[PDB]
Amino acid sequence: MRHDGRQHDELRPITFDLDFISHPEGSVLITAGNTKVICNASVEDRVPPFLRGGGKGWITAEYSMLPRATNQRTIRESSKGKISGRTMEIQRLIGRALRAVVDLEKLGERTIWIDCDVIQADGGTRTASITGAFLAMAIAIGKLIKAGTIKTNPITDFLAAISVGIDKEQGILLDLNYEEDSSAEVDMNVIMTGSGRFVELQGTGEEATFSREDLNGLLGLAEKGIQELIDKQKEVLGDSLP
Amino acid sequence: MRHDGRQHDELRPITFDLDFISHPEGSVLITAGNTKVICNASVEDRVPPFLRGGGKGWITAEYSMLPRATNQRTIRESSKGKISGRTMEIQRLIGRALRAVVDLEKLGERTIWIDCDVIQADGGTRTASITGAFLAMAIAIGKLIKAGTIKTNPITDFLAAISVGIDKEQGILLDLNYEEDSSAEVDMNVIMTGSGRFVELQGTGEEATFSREDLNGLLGLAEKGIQELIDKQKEVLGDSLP
Amino acid sequence: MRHDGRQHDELRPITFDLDFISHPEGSVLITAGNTKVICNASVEDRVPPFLRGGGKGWITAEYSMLPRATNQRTIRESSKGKISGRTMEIQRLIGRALRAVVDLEKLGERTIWIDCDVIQADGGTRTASITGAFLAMAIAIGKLIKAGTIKTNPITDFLAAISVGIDKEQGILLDLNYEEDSSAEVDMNVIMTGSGRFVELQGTGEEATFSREDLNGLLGLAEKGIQELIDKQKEVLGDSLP
Amino acid sequence: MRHDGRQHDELRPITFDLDFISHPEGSVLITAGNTKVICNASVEDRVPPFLRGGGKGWITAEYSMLPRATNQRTIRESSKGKISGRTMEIQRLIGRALRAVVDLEKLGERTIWIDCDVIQADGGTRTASITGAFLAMAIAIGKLIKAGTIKTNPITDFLAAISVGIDKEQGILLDLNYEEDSSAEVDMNVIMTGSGRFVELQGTGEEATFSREDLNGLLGLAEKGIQELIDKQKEVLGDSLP
Amino acid sequence: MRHDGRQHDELRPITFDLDFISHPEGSVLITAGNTKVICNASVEDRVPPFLRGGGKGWITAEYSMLPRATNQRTIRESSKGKISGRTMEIQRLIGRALRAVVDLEKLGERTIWIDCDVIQADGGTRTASITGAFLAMAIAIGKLIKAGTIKTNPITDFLAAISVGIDKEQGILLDLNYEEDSSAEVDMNVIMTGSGRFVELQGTGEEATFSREDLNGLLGLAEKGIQELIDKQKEVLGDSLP
Amino acid sequence: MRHDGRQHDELRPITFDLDFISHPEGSVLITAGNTKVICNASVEDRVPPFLRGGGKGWITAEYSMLPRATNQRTIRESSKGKISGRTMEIQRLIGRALRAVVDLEKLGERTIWIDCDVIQADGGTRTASITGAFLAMAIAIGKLIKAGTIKTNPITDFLAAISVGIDKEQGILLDLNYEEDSSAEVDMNVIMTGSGRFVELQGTGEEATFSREDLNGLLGLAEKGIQELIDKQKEVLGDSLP
Repeated sequence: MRHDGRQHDELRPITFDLDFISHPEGSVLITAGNTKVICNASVEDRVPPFLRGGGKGWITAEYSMLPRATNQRTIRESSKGKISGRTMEIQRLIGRALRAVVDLEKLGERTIWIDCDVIQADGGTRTASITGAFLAMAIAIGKLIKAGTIKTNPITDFLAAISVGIDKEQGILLDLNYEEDSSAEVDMNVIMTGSGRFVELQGTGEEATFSREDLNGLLGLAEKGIQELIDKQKEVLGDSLP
Repeated sequence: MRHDGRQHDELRPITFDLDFISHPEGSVLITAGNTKVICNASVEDRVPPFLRGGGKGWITAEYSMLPRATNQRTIRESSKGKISGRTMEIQRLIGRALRAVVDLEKLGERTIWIDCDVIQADGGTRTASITGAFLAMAIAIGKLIKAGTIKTNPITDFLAAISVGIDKEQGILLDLNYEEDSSAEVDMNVIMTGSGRFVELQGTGEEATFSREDLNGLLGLAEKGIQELIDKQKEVLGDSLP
Repeated sequence: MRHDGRQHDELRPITFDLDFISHPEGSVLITAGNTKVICNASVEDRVPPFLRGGGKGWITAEYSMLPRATNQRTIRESSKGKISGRTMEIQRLIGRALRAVVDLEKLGERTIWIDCDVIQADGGTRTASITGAFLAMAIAIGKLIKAGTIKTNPITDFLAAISVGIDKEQGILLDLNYEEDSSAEVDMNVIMTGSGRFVELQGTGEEATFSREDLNGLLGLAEKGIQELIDKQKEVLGDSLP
Repeated sequence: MRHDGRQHDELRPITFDLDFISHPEGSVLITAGNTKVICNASVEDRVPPFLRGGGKGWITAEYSMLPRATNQRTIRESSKGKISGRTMEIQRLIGRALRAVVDLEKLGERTIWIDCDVIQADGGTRTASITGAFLAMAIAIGKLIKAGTIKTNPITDFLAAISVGIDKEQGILLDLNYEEDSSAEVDMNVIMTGSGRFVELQGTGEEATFSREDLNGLLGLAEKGIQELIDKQKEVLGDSLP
Repeated sequence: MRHDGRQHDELRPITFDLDFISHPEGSVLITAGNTKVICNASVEDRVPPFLRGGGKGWITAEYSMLPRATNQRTIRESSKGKISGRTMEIQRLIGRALRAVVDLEKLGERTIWIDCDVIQADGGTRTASITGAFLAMAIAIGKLIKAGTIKTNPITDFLAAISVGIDKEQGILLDLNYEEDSSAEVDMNVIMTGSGRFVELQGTGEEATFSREDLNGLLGLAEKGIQELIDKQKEVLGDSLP
Repeated sequence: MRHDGRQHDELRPITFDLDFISHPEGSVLITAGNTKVICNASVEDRVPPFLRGGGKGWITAEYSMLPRATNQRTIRESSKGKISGRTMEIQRLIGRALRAVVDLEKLGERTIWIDCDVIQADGGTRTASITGAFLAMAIAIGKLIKAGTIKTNPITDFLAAISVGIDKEQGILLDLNYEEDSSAEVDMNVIMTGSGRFVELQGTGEEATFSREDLNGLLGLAEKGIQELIDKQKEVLGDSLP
């Protein structure tokens, strides 16, 4: 059916290499098929202008794609006097997402920096980033508990995301890759929690348009994949967090 | 209930001033409550690099917000050596949307430029722009038919959009304004066709998160509003297009 | 004689729509023939680096021309990594002009932002902008008096401007439009006060060159038109300012 | 009367060092009192987008002021992510001016680059630049004739400029310097041809305003000075151009 | 002695993970202590303007440092409208270096892109990059031979680099890290070949200054370390290149 | 032997015109053969962020090359939205160098701005700049002593630099020019003090590579030239500094 040889509702092989990079408090290298992203979580007692003594913590994220992470070498973002739209659109998405499952108050007035740097791109880097950004943030926060830097665990749920779409001649597809995301008529990112609720939904029909029926199809497929992801997420994380 | 004094499922008053600006082939000034956007459609026999002799036409759009279109004067985008993220995120959305209802082949190898410049902002400028950008594009194409510059009408459907959201203490709301969009927990733009199908769906829960139930609520409300919009769209357009 | 069907010393029809845009303290939509400019005045207690506690106020202005405001769609200035020369040359002119008739000391240490955004261009947008920028600034300051935010009226005179030129086969022309400004041998912007004095004079002979005689001809014509403008300016403003 | 010890209608001492810098086709170091500008003319067979095969040549100019060319060290323009307004306003003025006395057609489809870099500033750098930019351009074109790269001499006249103004307690002054231009009520740049015609007139009353009488005064003084300049211009240029 | 617990002439532990990233023809992840750099080599039949049909190949390189690769999160280079000096200074160094050991003629008219992206920085990233950039380039070229895309092996030698310096109270140090490079009086990068010759020497005494004696000390130490590096380089590369 | 007709170990004729430009505290026009650089030193009681009340002074430098300072007109750096690499690489070098011979503490909490603007380039502009930048800085500081603005002389040594290299068929060459630096196999800048110590060493073998023997050759030649430079430096400076 599909050129990977996977069923329409099958995720790509996932691997989670923990503590990939020494320095960061939380570091995970998520591999989803050929998509590889380095997710690092860094803590730092400090907050932007509007959180002064608010006893509320923050979570921001930066996302980049190495020039030859893609099939064709894309111009380094630094070369251009500005950060591209995608990077912009994506960085906010990752931060917005992670915050939805963390008690910013219980975290303290500290700030968590999430750096998602894609070293190999083959579709679904946006979502793959969120999935691994969580694990990393968890580990960073998990070991923040140990050293007694916070008394309670701020994480109020598991988080994960996955792309899904419709291919003119194959229908619904779970977890697209560059090939698929490139020719699909309806691209669609879905981000949920362990408790099966939605954090964010972003669907766009570039070629054609979808119906209430199509939608419910994609949502159902995505939900299935995300649960599959959160499981793998639970075993791996295991002890790092109570 | 709401400070406009409108019901939970009532649109703001809409007005369509046609031919607002002489010069452009298509020009419409859409007014949605206090939101006012100037939508101009310009034709131009030419295409980007990848449409050379492809017999395929294009549709691109640029969106700007005059500095004091907002309650607080925002720095002119030109002043900054770069175009902001929103503008970026929005310009693509408008173009992507319009293309979903136009047979780029039947249009020819010409290019349609859509300029949506907001002169007064009070919420839902993104959607209001798409709604009026259509009308303008229709008129431009409509009169392109007359002069026999194309033999068949490329427009394959009507297009419109509308914001919808959830207010902590009021629930579902159709067509938010700046105050509402500002305090809503779940923002959500919806773009559909006359045939009741989806072109794009963008929903984000900044404060909290939504459920499959909430979603189906919003979608249902949006759908209702959009149909209401396409009607007004049909009478006004009337003859300009066959 | 002239295609508008107007005499060499006749101004184009002028209209002043006050309070066009809700948000700004001062907002005027000046229409001069087919030239339409949105002039907004915004107050803001603050000053650049060199006015710290100087008890002196400031007045700066930004000018833009919507992409399809012109007969041919010009590339959006934001698209280019820089602001064009004209815009530059013009923004400074408007600010310089307005300041020449305002007691920056009596104004206070606040700052007035003038945004002149041309929505339809057909010649003399530079001057039309100044003419309307004044009215807007007047209204903003006028209502700044009421609320007792300043004790005395800073405006020390009326201000207005108008283009004038020489056409190879028609001679002196008052208030050119795109067609005329385009083929005239001698373009020339003139900015004066109610008291009949000059604030700025900018004359350039692109094709040929002019003589002391020609000059005195243009200046005399311009002066006539400007007085005509300041009258219309007086009735309209009327009460908004003491 | 004046600190320099010069009469109201006396120019500052002028010197023209030809071929100052080896590399450029035309190079002149103009010294006007304490104002020193390096004017270089560079030829280059090529034209911008709109002169392709038009058989029409171009003339553009860039102007800069070395950081400590002024009494106080001004921030390098490169340091700022943008070119200042003055530089902008001035670069265009120089190019516009030179073009007014050159048959762009007879020049060919080549392009002349004029670089006016001020190494010591003490007033009237804008005008001094034009005066010397001409000489340089003349020499470049003059020796372009010799090598038979063009058959006819494109220069259709001599060009020069000079500042003039009014001092509250001294009246009309010819060729101001930094201290005079700084306290004058009416600044005013005048650019003319050998044939005594005007190319550009730029007058501004910052403090006060001027009358038709004042104007005719300044114009008359400027004209006198410019003729004086074109003479010095004729002997020096001498043979370099037929 | 030193905080790593290593002798003054001991290198940090080095590891070479080959084929780290699938996509690039050559991909190596060099780890030097805590410094980790992803070195990717990409081939591409094409050359800049001045190598058209010259039968000469090229080698260019881009270098970046992920925002939180450093102990403190540095602003993304893309965020700034420009690429920093270091990046500039470094990118050229890497390219210049690699070219010194490759017969650009035997390579063909193709172009090799080297992307050195540092994912974890702890000193000597500049040099570590060159050392790994070679290995990657070797592999890319090595497998270019196999597929018979070139008949002869262009690499004319092995290349490697290493930092060295002087610490106020410890003397000569081989292979500094962030801590050491930060407090050393004399920083100094050295790049040599297998044949023990110099390709580039860059030494700078920020605090103090060095003597002919000091220099010969550093050079001798560096040379020792580099040879050590080229060995590890030989075994790892092993067969990938004849 | 060499086109100039100078021996392999002969410097180009050097001239030092003091007080070239009135305004700056220190101003020197260094001429090395055909290379001409304007070196200006400007004092300014103030320091960047990290020197607040530190009683430590600073020294920064900016370097530019006028567009037609070179044989071919290079694009103005301002035209490009960024400062080139060379300029970057060089500006830092000059500042770094000068600081190595000045007791920043004895200087005070003031800041010295060095502007090296090349008006005619023919090789060795980088070094020529440092050589003259010193003289200028000396004079600025020298006359800072007189007016008793500082009690002790901060300059702890003389500074100078010179390029040196190897020509495929001529060997070692002292003080290259554009032609020589262009075809040399080994370029190499050397910066030393009067006390014969090294401040910075930058050597690069673009074509080939050099050996310990070659190196010691160049270093020995450079050292010879630099001493020759510091002498000329001593007489000229003479009294300006104790």
